Amino acid sequence: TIELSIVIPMYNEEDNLEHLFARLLEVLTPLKITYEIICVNDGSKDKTLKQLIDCYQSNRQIKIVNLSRNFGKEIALSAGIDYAQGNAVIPIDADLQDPPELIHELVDKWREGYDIVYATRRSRQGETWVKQFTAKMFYKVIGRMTEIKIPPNTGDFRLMDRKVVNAIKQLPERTRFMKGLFAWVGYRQTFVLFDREPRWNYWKLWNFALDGIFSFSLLPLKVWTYLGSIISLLSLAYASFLILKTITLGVDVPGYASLMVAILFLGGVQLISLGVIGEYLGRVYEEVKARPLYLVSDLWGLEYLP
Amino acid sequence: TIELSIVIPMYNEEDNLEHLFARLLEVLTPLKITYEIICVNDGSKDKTLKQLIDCYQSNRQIKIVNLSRNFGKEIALSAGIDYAQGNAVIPIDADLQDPPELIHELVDKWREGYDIVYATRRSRQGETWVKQFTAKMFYKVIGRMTEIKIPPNTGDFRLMDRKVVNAIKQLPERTRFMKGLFAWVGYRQTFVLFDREPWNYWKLWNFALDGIFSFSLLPLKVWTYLGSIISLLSLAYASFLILKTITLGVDVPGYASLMVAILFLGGVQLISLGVIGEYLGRVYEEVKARPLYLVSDLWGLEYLP
Amino acid sequence: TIELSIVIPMYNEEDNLEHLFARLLEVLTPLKITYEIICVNDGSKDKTLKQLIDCYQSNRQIKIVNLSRNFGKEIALSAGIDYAQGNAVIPIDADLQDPPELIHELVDKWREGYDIVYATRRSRQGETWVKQFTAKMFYKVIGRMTEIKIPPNTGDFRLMDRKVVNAIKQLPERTRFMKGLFAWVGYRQTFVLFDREPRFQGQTKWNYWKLWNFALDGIFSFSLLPLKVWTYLGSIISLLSLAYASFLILKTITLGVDVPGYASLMVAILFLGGVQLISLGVIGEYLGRVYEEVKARPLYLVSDLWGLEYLP
Amino acid sequence: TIELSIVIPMYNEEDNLEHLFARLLEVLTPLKITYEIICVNDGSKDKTLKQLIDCYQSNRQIKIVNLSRNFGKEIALSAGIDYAQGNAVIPIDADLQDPPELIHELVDKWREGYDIVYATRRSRQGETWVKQFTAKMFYKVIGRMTEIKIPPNTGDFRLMDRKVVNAIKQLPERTRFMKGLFAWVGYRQTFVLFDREPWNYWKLWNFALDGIFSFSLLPLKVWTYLGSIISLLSLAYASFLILKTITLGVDVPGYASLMVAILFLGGVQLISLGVIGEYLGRVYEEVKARPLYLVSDLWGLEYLP
Ligand SMILES: O=c1ccn([C@@H]2O[C@H](COP(=O)(O)OP(=O)(O)O[C@H]3O[C@H](CO)[C@@H](O)[C@H](O)[C@H]3O)[C@@H](O)[C@H]2O)c(=O)[nH]1
Ligand SMILES: O=c1ccn([C@@H]2O[C@H](COP(=O)(O)OP(=O)(O)O[C@H]3O[C@H](CO)[C@@H](O)[C@H](O)[C@H]3O)[C@@H](O)[C@H]2O)c(=O)[nH]1
Ligand SMILES: O=c1ccn([C@@H]2O[C@H](COP(=O)(O)OP(=O)(O)O[C@H]3O[C@H](CO)[C@@H](O)[C@H](O)[C@H]3O)[C@@H](O)[C@H]2O)c(=O)[nH]1
Ligand SMILES: O=c1ccn([C@@H]2O[C@H](COP(=O)(O)OP(=O)(O)O)[C@@H](O)[C@H]2O)c(=O)[nH]1
Ligand SMILES: [Mg+2]
Ligand SMILES: [Mg+2]
Ligand SMILES: [Mg+2]
Ligand SMILES: [Mg+2]
Repeated sequence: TIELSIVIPMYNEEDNLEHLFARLLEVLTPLKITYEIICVNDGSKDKTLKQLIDCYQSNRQIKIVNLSRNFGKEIALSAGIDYAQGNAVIPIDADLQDPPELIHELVDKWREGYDIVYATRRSRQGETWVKQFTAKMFYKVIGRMTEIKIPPNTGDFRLMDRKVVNAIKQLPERTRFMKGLFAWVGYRQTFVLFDREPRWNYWKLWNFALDGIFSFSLLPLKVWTYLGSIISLLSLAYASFLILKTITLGVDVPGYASLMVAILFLGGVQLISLGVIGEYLGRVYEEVKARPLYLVSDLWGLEYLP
Repeated sequence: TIELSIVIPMYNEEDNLEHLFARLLEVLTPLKITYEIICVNDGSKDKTLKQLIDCYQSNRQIKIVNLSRNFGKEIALSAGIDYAQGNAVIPIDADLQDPPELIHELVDKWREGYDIVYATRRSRQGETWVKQFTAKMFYKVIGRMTEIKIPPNTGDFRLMDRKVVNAIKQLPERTRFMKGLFAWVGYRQTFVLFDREPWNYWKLWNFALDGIFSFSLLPLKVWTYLGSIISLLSLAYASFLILKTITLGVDVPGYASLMVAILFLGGVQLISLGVIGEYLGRVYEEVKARPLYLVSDLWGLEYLP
Repeated sequence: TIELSIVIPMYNEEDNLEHLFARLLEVLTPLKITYEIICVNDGSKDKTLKQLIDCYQSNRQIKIVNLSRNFGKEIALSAGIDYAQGNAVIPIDADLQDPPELIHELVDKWREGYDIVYATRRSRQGETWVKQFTAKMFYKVIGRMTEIKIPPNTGDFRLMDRKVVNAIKQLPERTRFMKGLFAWVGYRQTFVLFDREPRFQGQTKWNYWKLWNFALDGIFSFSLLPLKVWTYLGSIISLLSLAYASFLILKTITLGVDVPGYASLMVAILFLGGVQLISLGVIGEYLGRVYEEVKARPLYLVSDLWGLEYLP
Repeated sequence: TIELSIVIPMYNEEDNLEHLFARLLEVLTPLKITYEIICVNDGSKDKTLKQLIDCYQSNRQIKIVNLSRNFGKEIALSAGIDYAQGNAVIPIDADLQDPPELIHELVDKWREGYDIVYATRRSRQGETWVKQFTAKMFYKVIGRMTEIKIPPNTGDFRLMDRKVVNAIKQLPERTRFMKGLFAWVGYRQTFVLFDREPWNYWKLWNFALDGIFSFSLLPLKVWTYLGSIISLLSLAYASFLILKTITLGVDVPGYASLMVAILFLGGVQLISLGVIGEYLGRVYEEVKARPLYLVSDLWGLEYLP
């Protein structure tokens, strides 16, 4: 069988093949376990596939997944995990920014009785205040969104057990927020503190933030249609107050004060409509993601359902 | 073959395992029917899983379903029912608030030919009047929402036949209102009255909102109806004001086009919202993917796969 | 094999069972084909199921589909068609509103090469003015929606070939307008004319609220034309608001601000309303796309093949 | 093993079958490969089916797909491609605007290594100002939405590898814009130039909107952003009127709270519409059910089921 599966998404990653493979063989032979290296070429434009082919010729542990197009790092990672058959699957980066020597340590934490072992950086390490505070705010928001409290400073370097991988493959979602989905499974999780070696705008970021906020939970859709419906009721109210202030207290003010009532009433009514729609939209969202109701960790006395 | 399946959602249920299992075994012994007890551990931080393991090692009727995390009582019950293989499935609470001896009566009713046998509280005694009013009103609203009239004062303590369990498992809804869903699967249903031995208010709101919105389109159909009525009234009165400006030349304030624009735009946007809501309700009904019908019996035909 | 299936939805049809079955055996026997009679008990509260059991035990051509609840006539028909294994399936009503003898003519048309044969009533003769005109208008509107232009004065009494039954079973949609669905799956279609007997031409009170519900279901559950006429009649309004809001802006800049202290109000109203109307139109277009995706009808329906095998 | 699948959608294509098949044979026989013609009769209201039947009886290479009714040219092409079992699929027209000789050239490019070989006309020539400029603008707007830059002046004459055909069949979309779908499933594409040899609003507008909307979320994402800026400006400017009315009072005539109410409610409704649009786009992405990735080649691994 295959015990470990190192998944490497690669796009324009030539000139890094030799050093990365040397480090991986250096750190994976002391483990004395049967491993595999699933390298997912994400439509590289340079001579990366040629060197990947040569490496796969030389070594029987490298397996290449060649995507038709450049789908992206997240999608290439998803393909690699889908084609990984090891008991533990470790996504790693091809630029070696996250050290591979920590893979060993990750394996140990996986053998302590854990299922997800995140690799959390010591501290931002670079990324001036402008980024640390934004990361803090986003992490607090998402931690309030979920009920599992994924660790801060988590990236795409991690260890997932076969249970975790099977659970992730059990979610048929196209709008994916990986951190939220990894929290949403909630197995025996942990994190290993690693320090990145001493060696993005707000257009690629803001889009990622919106994808995390909207494609994971209904909380933006629930907080709204709750702020609306606080107003609207406060607009239908005071619209009635204006009705009962013109009916008593004869209207000696400007002759078209009733316009205000209209501006409130329809508006408030419209908001209610929106709220209702939003609620149902959220329900439809939950229905179209088709998430499983539950995930089973272990069974005693029962075989697993098909 | 297992005849009865007692499904218990467990969460921090230590200091209750020995007593609950003792009462359940005492009740189920005189039945003389092959039974199984499925304990669904709902991601408890407490040590109930270890004692569940001990009991499963001691008693061969105990089967444990360990969930990945805490999913809630509803989802834990759904998992336990999905793993249950008995002909009749009885959800029950580990706290033993619901008397397990009532299981006797339940199975007796199941022997009369009733597919669903609810267990309903004889009364709630001199309880808080606010609950006595709110629960009654919510039950009346739900009863108007369905056409089957599910009994009131009913919790998760029920007996479901294998046909009812299979029908429920045929509903792939991820947004579930179990009371309305059990009404929707309209097999032969009855109830047994029991007296219990002598609230978040946020869950009480979220569950009510689920019951209103996660089951039917009736709230969405009474709206886009009232909204359409209000929009039509707005359009009619805007037309009246247009005619009032056109005939009699009303211009006293000297700007009676703001109100016409307000009414016309509000009515048009309200009709647009009503059409969008109608189509969104169709989308919701289609994504819920409920089966069109449900066959309770067949004569001369074999069941379709 | 089973040449013909007779699907009868049933709800409190006690005391109608004997005459219905007598007429059915009267008409179906001379056809000298192998037939089955699928009686769909739609949760009847009367003693219908017991007499159904008696007939099934004494007659081998009766099969019973007992529905758990009362799902309605349309869903009972869907269940019966789902359980019907005949090459041709004929829905029919248990109250003998439609003469079963006409079944014979239907079968004849079925042997002429037609895949759907409708049973069309020649005249209404039970609806003085309002119902016939409203039905004509509704049929014209739904035919404008549909392609094959399903004939009018028609009901659930019909015949479908096994190809048509399988094609209808190929649509996994829950919000169904079967009148339009039978036209969307176009196949060699025809219609035979029949006259309702004078014994059953009474007023048949037309519950107007149920009529309205059926009309809304048919209009809003078969096509997106209500959502496409709007998002066009609403986008025109939005455009004509943004314009003339710009015109008010240029008029106030050019012709002065003689307004009493307003026209910021009117420009704001027009601009916000038009922007929200564009937003509602975009939401409507994408919701129509979501609706079409969610319905998940097959792209095409192959009638016959030559040189190729059918796709599983 | 069929090396080539020609797909001809026909609707009322009588008096042109013999010429079409003569040209197809004169083009395909020199290729010296096993070819297979599939005639998709798109519910013709004509006697073309009889001629197709006689041709199929006489010649073995011709097979027929008869649709229930007239579905459209795109749907007929999809039906023919679904039934096509060749290693390469070449959708061609029965009218023969596209020269079948280019099939040769297309096949040649297919043997160079490319997976999709488009057949693009060099220039419109006859179209002077309106049609060519509007086509250029449409392609320019579409290109930003698409991931791979499709070539200009393209049509439905192309060669698609079995790998590309399988990838396309993996997309279960009911609202299909094939020009963008072929770009989304990017592979080794290319194009071959050729000459075609010497516009109602209810199609050239419906198709354009279908491509704009039914393919990508870009129109919905460009809005709900601009609308959000408009909402933010409305709310900020309403706050400005509030701060202007609490300072120095209200020198404007005393009915200027109407502006505040209008701006605030419009901004709140615009935020609601923006949230609804964002979640509707998420639902659209979920329901289009496009696969996350597409695998072109594998080394050391077997293709997943
Ligand atoms: O997350 C979980 C998972 C499982 N269970 C199981 O559910 C069973 C019964 O639920 P329980 O919470 O013990 O019922 P009560 O506490 O007696 O009453 C509930 O019913 C009230 C009605 O408003 C609610 O306010 C609260 O959920 C709660 O007080 C028990 O065996 C538990 O083991 C939970 O309660 N919570
Ligand atoms: O819930 C159900 C299930 C099945 N059937 C069966 O349907 C058959 C005939 O249906 P029916 O509705 O009685 O047709 P008609 O009598 O010709 O016309 C009715 O069609 C209207 C539907 O809009 C009804 O409201 C009116 O009672 C009546 O005009 C009968 O065998 C019934 O048993 C029902 O009627 N209701
Ligand atoms: O409803 C259908 C079903 C199938 N086909 C088949 O499609 C093939 C080619 O169709 P064709 O009409 O020739 O496409 P074009 O070459 O692009 O020409 C058309 O291009 C536009 C229609 O898309 C129109 O504006 C033009 O008048 C018309 O010549 C033929 O085998 C037809 O039989 C149709 O044309 N219409
Ligand atoms: O479109 C892609 C597909 C994959 N990768 C891979 O993603 C990993 C990290 O590269 P990145 O540019 O994302 O650096 P980071 O943002 O993590 O600092 C590397 O293994 C790359 O090979 C990438 O960078 N772009
Ligand atoms: Mg990097
Ligand atoms: Mg309790
Ligand atoms: Mg009747
Ligand atoms: Mg042509």
